[PDB]
Amino acid sequence: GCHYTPFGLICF
Repeated sequence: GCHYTPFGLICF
């Protein structure tokens, strides 16, 4: 469950 963010990909 990761998401592509403008600051950096994050997973939780």
